Amino acid sequence: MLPNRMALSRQTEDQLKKLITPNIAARLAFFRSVESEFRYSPKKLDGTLVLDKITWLGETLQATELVLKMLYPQLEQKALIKAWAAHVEDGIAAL
Amino acid sequence: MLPNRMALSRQTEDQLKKLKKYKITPNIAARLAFFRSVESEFRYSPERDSKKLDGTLVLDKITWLGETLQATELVLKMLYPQLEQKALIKAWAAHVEDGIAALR
Amino acid sequence: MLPNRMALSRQTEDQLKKLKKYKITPNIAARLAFFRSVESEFRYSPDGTLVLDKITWLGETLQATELVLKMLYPKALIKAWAAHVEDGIAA
Amino acid sequence: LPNRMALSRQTEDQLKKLKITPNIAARLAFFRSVESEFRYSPKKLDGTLVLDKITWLGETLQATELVLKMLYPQLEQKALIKAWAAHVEDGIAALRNH
Repeated sequence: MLPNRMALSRQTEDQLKKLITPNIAARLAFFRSVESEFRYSPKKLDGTLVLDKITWLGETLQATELVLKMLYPQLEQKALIKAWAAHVEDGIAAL
Repeated sequence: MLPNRMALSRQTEDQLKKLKKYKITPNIAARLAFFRSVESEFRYSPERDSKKLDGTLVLDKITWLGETLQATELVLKMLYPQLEQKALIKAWAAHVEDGIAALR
Repeated sequence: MLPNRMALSRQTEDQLKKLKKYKITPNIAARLAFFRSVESEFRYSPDGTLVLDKITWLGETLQATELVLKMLYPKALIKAWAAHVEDGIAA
Repeated sequence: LPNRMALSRQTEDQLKKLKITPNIAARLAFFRSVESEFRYSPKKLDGTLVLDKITWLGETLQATELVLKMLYPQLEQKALIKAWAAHVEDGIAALRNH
């Protein structure tokens, strides 16, 4: 499970600036990054855009949490937000 | 998005108890049946497949599905994006019924 | 299970080509549109210039696209992919 | 992603100890394993039963290759058979021991 409300890093939103609504972009960048070889490695998510989990992910909610469960069965919820945001960051970088 | 406590129908939970070997327990039989039905061509029809879930065995979502939980809820979502929780258990129950039929 | 070479319709391709920014290539747009549609509630019910390899269209989304289509529609699959690309590019 | 594949002689012996049909059992065991915490780590596939990829996986084919790609995006087919076989082996072990 991911938290109810979440934000990305200030760099991730800066990368988005360089690159549509941000939440949709966060969905497409997430899946782009996951399908690559990039994986989360243990960070302060100080973005201005804080949104509801439902608002961020939409219908990709189930898929996102499932993939996070698959790729990182070790991580408990606390660092899942970290992994999600790292994939969005890597994903936007790929696009 | 599936409800926390859930049951199958009297017929289905009986069929589930009958699958004994490949040894086999009801909740596990249900997981094997759900996956087996999903990997078939069978798809739930809300009009002609929906039953009343009047089974004796009511359990937690976690208890029923175990490790298959996230994947079960994703499949039920992808195949049936129209249905809310109410008819979602019915969609799950239909695959369990179809699958257990297929497994014996 | 999808054919190695595939093309969309003239209209869908036109809509894809219009989606240029937020530096976008049509096939990338097709990956975005398929997923925007699939993530929605839209389901398929039964002459583009760009005929491309399955790998060119889908890339990393290849196996994901085919599993999704397999789950939703257990060929005429190309018509389903094109219809989802059609639905997604509009939104 | 090879067209033909086999398990190890050992894994086939485990299938025998589990007791319904080998290929479906392999699919159930695989997905049971892959939803757990077990992950493949580099075994020689000397099984008597060599079958088509289609025969083994059936409709689970696309899901199997998707999960394998996701969990091991570095590997080419050669070690992908090994990853699949490890997940099937682990799966049977999990099903045998609840």
